[PDB]
Parts: sequence; structure tokens; C-alpha cells
Amino acid sequence: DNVLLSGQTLHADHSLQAGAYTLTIQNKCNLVKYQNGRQIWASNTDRRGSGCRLTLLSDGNLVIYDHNNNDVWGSACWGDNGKYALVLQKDGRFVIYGPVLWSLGPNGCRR
Amino acid sequence: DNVLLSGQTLHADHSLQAGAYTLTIQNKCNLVKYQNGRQIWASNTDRRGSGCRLTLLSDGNLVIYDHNNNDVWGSACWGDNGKYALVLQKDGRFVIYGPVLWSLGPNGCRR
Repeated sequence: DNVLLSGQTLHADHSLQAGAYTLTIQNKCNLVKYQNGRQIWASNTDRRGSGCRLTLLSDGNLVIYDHNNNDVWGSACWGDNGKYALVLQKDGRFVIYGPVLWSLGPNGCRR
Repeated sequence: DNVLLSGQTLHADHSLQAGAYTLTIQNKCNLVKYQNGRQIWASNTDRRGSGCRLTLLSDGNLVIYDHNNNDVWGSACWGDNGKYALVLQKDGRFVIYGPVLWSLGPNGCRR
């Protein structure tokens, strides 16, 4: 899995993976990015909670919630409400794209 | 792969895959979608050319180009120049999300 769509959840100890990269939301709440197992970046929120999960909101904001729903860390960046996609890319970057520009259907093109 | 980023190209006979869905740009220019190996959708541009490829532009426009670089078919929908992502979703819908909302970095949040 290399994509997390808005509204979806990555639960404790699960990861996104692309090429040599992995993005894991750890049970103890640290969101960590690895390159061949080497920690290259982290939200630096280890042990700030337990049973943590990662979710992408309808406005594109990326947030880590602990089991009691406290907002542990977030990209703290939002756009208009709609549908977004977090992509862990083979180049190591995890980018949030959105909202929807196009898909099939009548008024399927934004603006 | 289930994602096609701006600047990337899916070449003739190659496809995106997600769950039970496959999206193939055929050499003869027809973009075909399959559900468990069975065609359920097509751009309906078969034989409009040869050596065709599918690419996503920096403005989010999705285009099928033949080997002579003629625009055979496209989403004919675009936004500001930036970065977009075409995602073939597990539910079978292929959606173009963009532009970038957020990424790690000093100027990572759109607006």
C-alpha cells in the first residue's frame, strides 16, 4: 500500500511502502519514515500516546490520533473539503494531493 | 503500480493495477479498464494510432499521445501548473488529485 485516501486509516504498526521507503505509524505514536530500514524522518512523537493511528481528513489534513483520540501530530495544513490522496512516492516523499481535479461524469472537472 | 504522477508516463501495453482493477493503455491507443480481467470501460480510441502512451501533465491534464505525439484523447481538464497524482483506486475509479496540498519542508503547505 502506497496510498492513503482521505477518510481512510493506517492503524498501529501498519505502513505505506514505495520502493525502498516505508512510512509507519508506530503503536507508540511516532510516525517514522524509513529508507531500507534506516530512519530518515520522524514526527518525533514516540511514547506520546499508545494505540495510535494515522488518518487523512476530508480537508487534506494529515493527523495522528492516539487511542483516546487526542491529536498527537498533524501536517496542520488544509484545503477545501473534498477528497485527497496521500502518496508515499518511490523518491521517498509522502505528498498530499487534492482535492479532486478530474474523474468521469457530467461536472467532473473542477473549475 | 496504482499511481501515475505528473511528469510520468505509462507506456504502450503497460498498466496501473489496484485490487481487482487494471487500467491499460494499449499500443493502438485505446485506454482500457478491466475488472478481474474483463473489460468494463474504454476510452474508445482503439486504432486512433500506434505506440501510444498515457501521461499526466504538470497541470493535471491526462493525455493519450501516439508515437507521433498527437493528442488522441484526454481528460481535457486542468488546473494550475504544479503537481498532480492519478490514482487507480481499489473501487475501480481512477481519479486525478491535485495540485499538491502538503509535503514535508519549509514551504510545504499550499497557501
